[PDB]
Amino acid sequence: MSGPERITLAMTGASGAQYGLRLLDCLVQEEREVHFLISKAAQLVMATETDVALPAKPQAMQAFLTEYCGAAAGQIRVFGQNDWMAPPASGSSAPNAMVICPCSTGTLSAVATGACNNLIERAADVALKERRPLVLVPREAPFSSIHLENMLKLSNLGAVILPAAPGFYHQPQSVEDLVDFVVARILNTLGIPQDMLPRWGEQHLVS
Amino acid sequence: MSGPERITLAMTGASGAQYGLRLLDCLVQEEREVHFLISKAAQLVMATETDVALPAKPQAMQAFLTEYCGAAAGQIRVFGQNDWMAPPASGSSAPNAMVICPCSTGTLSAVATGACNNLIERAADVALKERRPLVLVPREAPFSSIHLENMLKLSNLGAVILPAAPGFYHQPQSVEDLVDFVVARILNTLGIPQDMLPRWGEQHLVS
Amino acid sequence: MSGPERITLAMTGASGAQYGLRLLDCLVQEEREVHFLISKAAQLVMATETDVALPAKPQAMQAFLTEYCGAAAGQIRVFGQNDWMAPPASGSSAPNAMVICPCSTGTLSAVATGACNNLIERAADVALKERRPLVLVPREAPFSSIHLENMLKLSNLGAVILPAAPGFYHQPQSVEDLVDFVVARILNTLGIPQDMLPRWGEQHLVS
Amino acid sequence: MSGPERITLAMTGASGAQYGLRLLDCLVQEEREVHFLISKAAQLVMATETDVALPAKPQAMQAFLTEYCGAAAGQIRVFGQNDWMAPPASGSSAPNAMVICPCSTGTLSAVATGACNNLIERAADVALKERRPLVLVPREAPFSSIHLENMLKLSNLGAVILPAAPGFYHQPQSVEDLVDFVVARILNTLGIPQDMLPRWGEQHLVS
Amino acid sequence: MSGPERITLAMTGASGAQYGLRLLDCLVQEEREVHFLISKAAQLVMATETDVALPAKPQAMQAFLTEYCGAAAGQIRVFGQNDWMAPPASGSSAPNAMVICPCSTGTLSAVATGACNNLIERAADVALKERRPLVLVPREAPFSSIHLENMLKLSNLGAVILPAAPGFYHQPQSVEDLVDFVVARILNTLGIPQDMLPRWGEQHLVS
Amino acid sequence: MSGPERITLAMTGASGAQYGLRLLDCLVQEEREVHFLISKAAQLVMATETDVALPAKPQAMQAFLTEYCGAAAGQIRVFGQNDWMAPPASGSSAPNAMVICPCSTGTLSAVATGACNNLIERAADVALKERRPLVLVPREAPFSSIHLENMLKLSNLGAVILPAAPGFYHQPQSVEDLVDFVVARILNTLGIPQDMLPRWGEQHLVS
Amino acid sequence: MSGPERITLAMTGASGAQYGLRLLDCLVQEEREVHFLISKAAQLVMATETDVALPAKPQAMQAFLTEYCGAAAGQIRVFGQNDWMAPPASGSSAPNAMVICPCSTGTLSAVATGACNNLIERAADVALKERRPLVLVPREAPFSSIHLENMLKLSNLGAVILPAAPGFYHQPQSVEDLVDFVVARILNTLGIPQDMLPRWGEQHLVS
Amino acid sequence: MSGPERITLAMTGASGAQYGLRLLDCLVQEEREVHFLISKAAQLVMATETDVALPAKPQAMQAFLTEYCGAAAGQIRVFGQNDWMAPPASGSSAPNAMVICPCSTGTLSAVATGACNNLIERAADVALKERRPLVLVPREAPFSSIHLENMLKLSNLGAVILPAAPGFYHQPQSVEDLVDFVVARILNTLGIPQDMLPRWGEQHLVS
Ligand SMILES: Cc1cc2c3c(c1C)C(C)(C)CC=[N+]3c1c([nH]c(=O)[nH]c1=O)N2C[C@H](O)[C@H](O)[C@H](O)COP(=O)(O)O
Ligand SMILES: Cc1cc2c3c(c1C)C(C)(C)CC=[N+]3c1c([nH]c(=O)[nH]c1=O)N2C[C@H](O)[C@H](O)[C@H](O)COP(=O)(O)O
Ligand SMILES: Cc1cc2c3c(c1C)C(C)(C)CC=[N+]3c1c([nH]c(=O)[nH]c1=O)N2C[C@H](O)[C@H](O)[C@H](O)COP(=O)(O)O
Ligand SMILES: Cc1cc2c3c(c1C)C(C)(C)CC=[N+]3c1c([nH]c(=O)[nH]c1=O)N2C[C@H](O)[C@H](O)[C@H](O)COP(=O)(O)O
Ligand SMILES: Cc1cc2c3c(c1C)C(C)(C)CC=[N+]3c1c([nH]c(=O)[nH]c1=O)N2C[C@H](O)[C@H](O)[C@H](O)COP(=O)(O)O
Ligand SMILES: Cc1cc2c3c(c1C)C(C)(C)CC=[N+]3c1c([nH]c(=O)[nH]c1=O)N2C[C@H](O)[C@H](O)[C@H](O)COP(=O)(O)O
Ligand SMILES: Cc1cc2c3c(c1C)C(C)(C)CC=[N+]3c1c([nH]c(=O)[nH]c1=O)N2C[C@H](O)[C@H](O)[C@H](O)COP(=O)(O)O
Ligand SMILES: Cc1cc2c3c(c1C)C(C)(C)CC=[N+]3c1c([nH]c(=O)[nH]c1=O)N2C[C@H](O)[C@H](O)[C@H](O)COP(=O)(O)O
Repeated sequence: MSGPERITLAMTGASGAQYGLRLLDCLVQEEREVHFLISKAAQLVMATETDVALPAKPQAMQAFLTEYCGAAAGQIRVFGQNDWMAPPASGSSAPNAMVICPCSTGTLSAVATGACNNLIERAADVALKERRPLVLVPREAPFSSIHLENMLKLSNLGAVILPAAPGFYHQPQSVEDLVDFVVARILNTLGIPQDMLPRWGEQHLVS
Repeated sequence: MSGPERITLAMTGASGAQYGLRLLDCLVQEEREVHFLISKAAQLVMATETDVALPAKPQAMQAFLTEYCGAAAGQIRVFGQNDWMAPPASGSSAPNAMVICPCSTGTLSAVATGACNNLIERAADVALKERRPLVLVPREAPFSSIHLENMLKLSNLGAVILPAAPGFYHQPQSVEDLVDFVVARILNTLGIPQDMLPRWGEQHLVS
Repeated sequence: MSGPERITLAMTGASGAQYGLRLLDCLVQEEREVHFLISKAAQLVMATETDVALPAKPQAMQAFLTEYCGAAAGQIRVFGQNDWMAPPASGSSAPNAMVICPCSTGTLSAVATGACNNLIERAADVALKERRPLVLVPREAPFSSIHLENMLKLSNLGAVILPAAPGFYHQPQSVEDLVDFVVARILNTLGIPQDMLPRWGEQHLVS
Repeated sequence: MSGPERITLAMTGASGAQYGLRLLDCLVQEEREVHFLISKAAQLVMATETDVALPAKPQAMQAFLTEYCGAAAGQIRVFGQNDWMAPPASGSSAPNAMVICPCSTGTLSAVATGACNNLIERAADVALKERRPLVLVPREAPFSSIHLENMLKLSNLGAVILPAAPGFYHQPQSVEDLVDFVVARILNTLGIPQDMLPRWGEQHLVS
Repeated sequence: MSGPERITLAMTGASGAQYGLRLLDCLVQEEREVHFLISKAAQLVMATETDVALPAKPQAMQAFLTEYCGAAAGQIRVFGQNDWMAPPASGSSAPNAMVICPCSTGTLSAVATGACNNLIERAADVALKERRPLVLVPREAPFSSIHLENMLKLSNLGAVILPAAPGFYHQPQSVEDLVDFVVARILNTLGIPQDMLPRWGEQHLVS
Repeated sequence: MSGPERITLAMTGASGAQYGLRLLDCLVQEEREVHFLISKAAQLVMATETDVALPAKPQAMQAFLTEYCGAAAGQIRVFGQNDWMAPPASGSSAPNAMVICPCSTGTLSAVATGACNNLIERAADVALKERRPLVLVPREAPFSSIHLENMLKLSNLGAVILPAAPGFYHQPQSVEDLVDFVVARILNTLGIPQDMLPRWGEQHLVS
Repeated sequence: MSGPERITLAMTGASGAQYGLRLLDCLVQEEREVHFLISKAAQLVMATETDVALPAKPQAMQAFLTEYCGAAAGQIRVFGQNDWMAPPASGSSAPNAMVICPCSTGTLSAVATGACNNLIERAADVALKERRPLVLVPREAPFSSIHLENMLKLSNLGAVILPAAPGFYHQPQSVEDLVDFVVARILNTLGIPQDMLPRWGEQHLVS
Repeated sequence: MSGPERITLAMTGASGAQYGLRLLDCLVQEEREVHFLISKAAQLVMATETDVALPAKPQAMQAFLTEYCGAAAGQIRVFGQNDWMAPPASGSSAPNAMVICPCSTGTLSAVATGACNNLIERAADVALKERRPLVLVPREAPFSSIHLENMLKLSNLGAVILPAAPGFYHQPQSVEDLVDFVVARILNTLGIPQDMLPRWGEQHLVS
């Protein structure tokens, strides 16, 4: 397989719950192991803007998502926001790529300043210190200078700042096709196969 | 009327031609005068990703768009990329708000460094020096540190960096509803009435 | 009316509860709509240093303050610290000016770094990104370099840093007159009429 | 004795003459020697906002203040604004702590940039170069970014930026009690005994 | 006595609970008064990596530690994480030196940015603003650039960054001897007598 | 094999000779080729704080260490401090990972500023310019701001700053177990198998 | 006694050997213990510009200087440039103030960047990390921007930059009186009694 | 002639009046035209530390100095501190080199920030803007970070920062020989012949 075997997927409280669910689905279909993390604000967002009835506590959540995605047993592990015994909490853990999608402006700030106030924030802190991949998917508009300075600092340290800014150049016919654009971008960044977004110009030889 | 009477609307070569067309339509419906500017790369984008057959040269383009939008005569003025005699070229012009939507990473850079290589770039330069409103709508992903540093510098000087990052919290049913989200945000930033995106929490009194 | 119709007034855990109460009273007397926010530490401060018995929960608090100020029904809206459905949480809300008075060093930091950990902090973050007025009233002494760097960054972005530093040049006779000095300054900054602090030198024509 | 035997107390032209007079009184009561310096603008402030009739020239001023405070002969030395032969002008002088209270934004600037235009400004310059204590008590509101950058630079070099921002948590009953709060803070910073502001939590053992 | 009479000792959630316990023991043996603070994550660390059964709540914790160390009554005061009435919360408190040992990357960040979210973080903020001693003992590896920038900013402001990096040059025979090395370093920094680590080269006169 | 086939291991004059010896032993056991470099101060440290009688000159040193570690012939190459003909001196050499363990504050400085005064310093300079892995293991306490600024600059350029700060969370029973903690961290950073430090939380599925 | 009991006095290769000799003499007369360090370039300077025939090696040098100054036995300790076992090499040593007089531009640079290439440079590095006094006495003219940036960085960290720039305001009659001016300044900075330079304005009471 | 025909020589209020007088004498002996400027504080310094009885007003001062130096008529022009009609006030003047000797910390600051408060300060401002030579001769000790940052900024812009720091390597026998060292350095910097300080190593061919 190309790309990482294990991905820490954190969802935080920005608009765009559909991006996180769709990415979790694609990762499951590519037979990757997923350590799933979700913030209390992200649970509110998912309730407000989708019809997914996600259980509150980690054990019921893991059952639910395993079903929702057609996953194998043990494929999705769910960890709570203060579970410091979970792999993402420590750099001595086995190597994982991490994606925060969506990434709230609050979580962006926490990762930029090193706040480490919960498992999501600490797991990003660990990714940076161990130089493991870290992809942040913000959804906000306008971006203030506070937002931008946080993104610049993280990008300069090697995090990939991938905003939820879909392109329109693959004939999108629905909301799902825009969601897939961004998910494909994330998958390309991780080095994981995807077939939702073609390789640009791959058949063009000259002109 | 609340908001500016005249808006310079520049389209540049990022994905998202639909955002620029829809904004031009809303501005026409709110009876504003629009100075329309379009880059050569943006004409290619519009050809690639829409079915709008926009004429190449300014006089035919102005006729075309006046028709496309149901505009009054003289309501849309179109200026070419080297027309230094057009109002946006000089700070001695009458006051306009300016929006670059979509805003390519190339145009972002040119405005940040002050390159002024064509009328779009000079008009932004003039907006900044006269402290008139300037809203930039980038569409790119990932954003590199070069992109981010250009956005931060412009935001620190008072430009509004409004990425084409639609939210999902008003029950979007189509691509058009995501386009409208971003257009509504732009209109709110200019202070121009819109009824596509409700005012958040306006009916919530307590809890 | 001159000045904003709606003001988000946040109280946070610095000394100076009287400044926040007096400002809320003046805003009510000028017929403005107030979105009132209060932190858990600020509730402790108000208990420690005043005799106002403010109810704990938002609905009882709103009744209490409506009475305390002689307000009209609906004039004061109170929102809890995690009520992400309230208007100040989103930039899609209708435009409000925001004042944080008093502003703790913790809240100053959170706004400077973009932490957005509760509604007060997120509402400031939204004010900055939408370029709506934001006035911060710190009360601390000494100010360390951490405090000062947070204030400088926010002032450079356009926040008004208005410390609770009353002047003595209008013959103050009581603690209430010093409180009124600072409140008048805040009201002048918002553009809202006040008659507690005269206009300096308004009758002086020459010398 | 704890704290310095000699204090250079400079008064400059910000509101808050009462803070400077009260501090001079407390220092005299603690049997310290005071080198008293006062700017021409501060003399105007004292005339405008108090009823103290301070003589203009140094010899008469020294007599006046010696009386006003109940000081011993020689306890208060007064030096004029161009008296380069006075101890505070040179780093070869005996060690003194310096307090500028109130500290105008002009004097803040002069000390930050090293202007040394009069004895007050040079004495601060000497304090910094000899690493002797320097406490600045500004009274201004709002603080601009110019003010804040001057304060940050001085704080980073080890000056104590102590704004005239009294707290309300010791049951203040009058203007005099707010003045005493700030004076007590200054005295605590110098390490000089005071009994106006109790030691916080000194009797609290647990909870 | 040389060194401070009162030390605020805060334990936070990094590996190295033994360093904090041993320092508390040495401070008790040198007859100092200790204000003991402990974070919720540090309680988890102590449970995971030692056999000390520390009670959860402050009153039982104070009894426990008084016993564990052979302390006098009142010698160890324990304060909870939201006890804003305890001495370390305010700069008006009596002077204490503060040591955070171990110091988590989260607590490092909070002190660097001024977050003040709990008593530990506020007490450090107060130490810096009052220019009282502040010693931070991080335990992490690798240190990222976020960690390092937080440490540099605090060191530039006068905090002592003392990582839990024991030396091997005093013939260490056990884990306890490495723990004692770091504790001795902390005690030397505070100016408090210790006899675990000899004075280097004290008997060497020439060569 | 996972990880690099060749490692340049440099020892410099900080406390912690045991870390460098143990790492050299683990690298030999994993069948890697090691280019061993040692400074004159590090030879003094090893004499002072261990019982290893390391020969002075490179040929005798190579024989000695080959024996000490059970290495194959040619597995350990030793190069002197001015041997500019050795592979690590030039970027045209075959690719190696480099570890400086322990890393003195002097060697840290030299690498940060680019001094290149001996083979160790030049080999690090070459690692950075060719973007090959570079891991620095400092042992010092306190770290001054000079130390920290040197570490930050190198970390920002992609060096891994891994201080000799062992954790206590794998039940350490001896000095050797603390040494192994840090060595395991270094091996994890290089991507080389180790079984001294388990993978955190690897068996934890939920909670 | 006021001031430190032990002073590390380092001489380095700038013009002004007489300043270093005279300071060593005054320190001996004030009964302080001196750890004397001298660079190879400073030995050349002393040969070139004085008639002091200083022995080359430390044991003979210590005898020589003990005689030259009228010191007690053991009062002057001399350490060679690579004697890492001497007290100044380690922060675990007993506390000393350090003066580098004269301070070459090379030694200034080494201390600023943390090079630690010999005992003088390491002893300064240790002074900074332990926050012990460090006074640098450069003699160079012009100062380039490289010199100035090195001095600024060290001054910002708390080193005292005291150039060999004598004043003329105490009626100097000879070269010795100019040398004494600078030596007195150094002694004042250390807090050690001296009677060569009077206290400025000490008898001036008013004007 | 080598070097400039006209030199603006400004004296300001630092110790070292003898340097300025001696330079004026050497410039007269080399037949240069001198525009002489002197501050009010420098007149006080000259009264305090020399026996030169310099007349107060410019016309009498010019007569006096013409005599003191053996100058030709018109060779020394003296201009008062507010004489904006004198050549140094404007960049349209004929080209002159400027030397401020001695240069007070106040004048250093004024030139660094561009204050231009009197003819000396404006003449330096003009030198910098026209890129004419500007040499500043400070006399202060210690130099604070404020001093150093002012010197660094001016040196980075091309001013020569030449402190009054004489060397001892040309067998100085008196105060006059130290004064001549610095004057020779200034003359070398201007490119004007001098024979007080030999050319170093001019007769050394090898070793
Ligand atoms: C609950 C809530 C919070 C929104 C939010 C919404 C809700 C329902 C929406 C969907 C109705 C409107 C859009 N919101 C966004 C948002 N923050 C942000 O960066 N982008 C957003 O798009 N916020 C704020 C965000 O959740 C917070 O500031 C939380 O403190 C973040 O905490 P977290 O990082 O731990 O998830
Ligand atoms: C023509 C072309 C150019 C794209 C582009 C596309 C096409 C059709 C798409 C739609 C197929 C794929 C997306 N593209 C984007 C893009 N630049 C950018 O910032 N965001 C984009 O989304 N570029 C590049 C951009 O047009 C250039 O770098 C031009 O030089 C910009 O010139 P302009 O600012 O004057 O318009
Ligand atoms: C409860 C409490 C907290 C004080 C405080 C007091 C109390 C009663 C006083 C009145 C007795 C003494 C003064 N205090 C101030 C203070 N922080 C600050 O910036 N200025 C203050 O004047 N603090 C600290 C502050 O409340 C905190 O650090 C909280 O974490 C801030 O949380 P908040 O921003 O959410 O309100
Ligand atoms: C005379 C005068 C000047 C005030 C002033 C007042 C008066 C009476 C008051 C009391 C009526 C209103 C408040 N004022 C303040 C003030 N500057 C400042 O930083 N804070 C102030 O509170 N200023 C300005 C200040 O005095 C100047 O800018 C002087 O140039 C400062 O010179 P100084 O530093 O040498 O004293
Ligand atoms: C509970 C827990 C948290 C560890 C931790 C461990 C556990 C048991 C160990 C011992 C098993 C592994 C090492 N850990 C460290 C750590 N943070 C850190 O900076 N260094 C550490 O050595 N963390 C994270 C840290 O506790 C957090 O990010 C908390 O949010 C910090 O909160 P605090 O500052 O309020 O204590
Ligand atoms: C010889 C010697 C030098 C120690 C030292 C010791 C000795 C025996 C010890 C073990 C007794 C005490 C601790 N020391 C350390 C140290 N430098 C440092 O960064 N950390 C240290 O732990 N130093 C200083 C260091 O060796 C120097 O400054 C050398 O110039 C570094 O040269 P190098 O980088 O080429 O090895
Ligand atoms: C030997 C030598 C070196 C002089 C020197 C002289 C000699 C005799 C003089 C006395 C004839 C002329 C003046 N010199 C000075 C000088 N460096 C400097 O900063 N200021 C000086 O005044 N240098 C250079 C300085 O010694 C070096 O650059 C050494 O490398 C410094 O090494 P050190 O810091 O270890 O002493
Ligand atoms: C009058 C006076 C002022 C001294 C001074 C002296 C006197 C007699 C001495 C000779 C007795 C002691 C040394 N002093 C120096 C000094 N400033 C400085 O940078 N270096 C000095 O060496 N000062 C201060 C300096 O003159 C001022 O701060 C003036 O405001 C500077 O104004 P100027 O730049 O316009 O000359």
